[PDB]
Amino acid sequence: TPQICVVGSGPAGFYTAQHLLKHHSRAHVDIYEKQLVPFGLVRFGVAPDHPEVKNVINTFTQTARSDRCAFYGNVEVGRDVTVQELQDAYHAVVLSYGAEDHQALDIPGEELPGVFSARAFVGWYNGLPENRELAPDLSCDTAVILGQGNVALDVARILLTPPDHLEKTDITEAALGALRQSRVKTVWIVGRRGPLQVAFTIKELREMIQLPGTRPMLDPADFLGLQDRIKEAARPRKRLMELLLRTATEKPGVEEAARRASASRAWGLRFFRSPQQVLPSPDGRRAAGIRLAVTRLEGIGEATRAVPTGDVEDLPCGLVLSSIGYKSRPIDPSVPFDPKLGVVPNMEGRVVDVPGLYCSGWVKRGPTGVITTTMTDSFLTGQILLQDLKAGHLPSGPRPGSAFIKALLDSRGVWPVSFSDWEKLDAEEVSRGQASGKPREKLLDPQEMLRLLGH
Ligand SMILES: Cc1cc2nc3c(=O)[nH]c(=O)nc-3n(C[C@H](O)[C@H](O)[C@H](O)COP(=O)(O)OP(=O)(O)OC[C@H]3O[C@@H](n4cnc5c(N)ncnc54)[C@H](O)[C@@H]3O)c2cc1C
Ligand SMILES: NC(=O)c1ccc[n+]([C@@H]2O[C@H](COP(=O)([O-])OP(=O)(O)OC[C@@H]3O[C@@H](n4cnc5c(N)ncnc54)[C@H](OP(=O)(O)O)[C@@H]3O)[C@@H](O)[C@H]2O)c1
Repeated sequence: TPQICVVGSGPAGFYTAQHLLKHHSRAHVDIYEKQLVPFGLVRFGVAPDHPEVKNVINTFTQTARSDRCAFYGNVEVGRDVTVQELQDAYHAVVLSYGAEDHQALDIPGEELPGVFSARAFVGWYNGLPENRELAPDLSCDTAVILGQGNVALDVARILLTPPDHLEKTDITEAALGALRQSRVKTVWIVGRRGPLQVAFTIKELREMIQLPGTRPMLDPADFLGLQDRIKEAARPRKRLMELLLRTATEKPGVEEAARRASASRAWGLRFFRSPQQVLPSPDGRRAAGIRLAVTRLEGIGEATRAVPTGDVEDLPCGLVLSSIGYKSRPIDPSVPFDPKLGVVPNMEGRVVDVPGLYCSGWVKRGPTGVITTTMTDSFLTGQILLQDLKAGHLPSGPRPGSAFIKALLDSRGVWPVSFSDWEKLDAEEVSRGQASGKPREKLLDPQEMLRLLGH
């Protein structure tokens, strides 16, 4: 009876567990999670208006309800239980704890009220408890987001969508309340490089172009000579560039020009600009603008980089969101860690020089893939682990699993959240959603959550 543990209950932890249980009929898989609830970025990252993307929770739930899987929420690995205790109790341990650290801008003014990471703002509208008191001031009229990836489009979309259109999503009631009073009417999404280097994808870009009540602001000068350079591009990429290109250059028909003219909100893309400093208001109490360094591109293909021209542009705004990526954080002394790439060093999921220790998801490869990318990568880890298990490369004989761990947690005063405990809060969140017309109304206060979890 192989005993395996998974650290982190996001898509990498759950897909790793699903592979292990599907391909080994006897193994037991225990999933540990620091938050009081499961699912990681599917609950706290994916936007409220992309409920379709969160449907993977139904298959994760079937895995967690199975006889050979168990969930242990409210357990911070590296703090409440160490990795070495886990290594001693299980045949294999898989690190799947994501990339919790936002990359900072590292620029002067970053401390002014009105500056936030995009993930923190997302965590605020998606109910991550640690961001419940973010209280972003939306009394300004313009927001600037740095970074042109899908996370940037999500934050811009939420700031500009007519609030009534978010009423039936699972967005927190607190954030929708704040959005109803927001004075933000313009959002600029700024990149250091040019149109060919954008990182967003077509579904999200189209949602922005078609967002009711808004008009797009693209400068045709940023697109001169584009069709020519995209003739040899991959199909999906070329389609994305053609949609941007049309949006920037085609003159709209009569009805669309009228719709654009009556729009009360607008969004735009700015290129060749890198963040130099956040500018304060006269009294220093808040952000009032962003000073950008003009840039030009050098290099070819993926090797292209932005270099400064010496010119600068000041762009007035009251909210600055940095959407420039993430890094994993070290977790425990027994686990090697590369501060440069912000990943646990590994060879196809086997942690360097640590027999029995593996990794999957963002902590294995870096923070760049979508959920499907995380799923197929976790299956790769699951294959190597099971081959190591079948071949007798892991310790032979028993291994206690949770019987050992719980006896340690019992003594330390840590009471883990089981999946059946989570089911109680889930039912409560869903029922509270019935009155208002939402999928659920998330509980945000950890104390109240613990009560509703039966703790
Ligand atoms: C803002 C945002 C929006 C996104 N939107 C989409 C989208 O629309 N579509 C899409 O396909 N992908 C989206 N993604 C990408 C998707 O979120 C990632 O592909 C996926 O969640 C990465 O999975 P993961 O399991 O590695 O990490 P995560 O999902 O982060 O999960 C890691 C888990 O480990 C837990 N953990 C951390 N530390 C510990 C510890 N010490 N002990 C125990 N547990 C711990 C975390 O709490 C968490 O639950 C988005 C990402 C972000 C940031
Ligand atoms: N629907 C979906 O499929 C979906 C939805 C949401 C999120 N996700 C995913 O989740 C992952 C995380 O996304 P993300 O938006 O944070 O990152 P991302 O997709 O990698 O884009 C972030 C970046 O910010 C820029 N950048 C980095 N440092 C900068 C600096 N100091 N100043 C200015 N710009 C800087 C980089 O652009 P440059 O290198 O040219 O400058 C890069 O584009 C992505 O892989 C995203 O696709 C997917």
